[PDB]
Amino acid sequence: KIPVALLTTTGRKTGQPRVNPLYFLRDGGRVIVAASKGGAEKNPMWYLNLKANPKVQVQIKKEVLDLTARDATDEERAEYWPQLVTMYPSYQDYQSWTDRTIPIVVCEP
Ligand SMILES: C[C@H](OP(=O)(O)OC[C@@H](O)[C@@H](O)[C@@H](O)Cn1c2nc(=O)[nH]c(=O)c-2cc2ccc(O)cc21)C(=O)N[C@@H](CCC(=O)N[C@@H](CCC(=O)O)C(=O)O)C(=O)O
Repeated sequence: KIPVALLTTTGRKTGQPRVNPLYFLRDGGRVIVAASKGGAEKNPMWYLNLKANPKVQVQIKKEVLDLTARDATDEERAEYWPQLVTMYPSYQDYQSWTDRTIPIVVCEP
């Protein structure tokens, strides 16, 4: 239905690789994900991990991409958020129900 990307982050405490499935957009070499965690009030751990260890790896089907993750800028959110919402409308609910602003993470070559 919606394909997932596998995001590997380095544990910001343990240093161990952690892998999580996420929905994604691809734009010009970038992989974009949202740290929505089903509308939970706290950011997911993988987001905390990539804040401490920006080098991540993303696997989409066969491709294994070595990327550097960062938060979307305001202008990027305005471009990507509607695309994410179009793809998976629940994102908009999750954003409504959560106090924190749901991070949009841009992973770049
Ligand atoms: C529960 C925790 O996961 P998390 O990193 O908080 O991520 C929560 C969710 O985002 C994650 O489960 C997503 O995969 C859920 N999820 C999506 N989550 C999203 O946020 N966005 C999505 O688009 C998304 C899509 C999706 C599709 C299918 C599916 O099955 C799940 C999907 C986890 O895996 N904990 C591990 C590892 C935790 C970890 O990374 N530890 C760090 C320390 C972290 C710290 O305490 O600071 C370390 O090793 O050093 C553990 O405790 O054993």
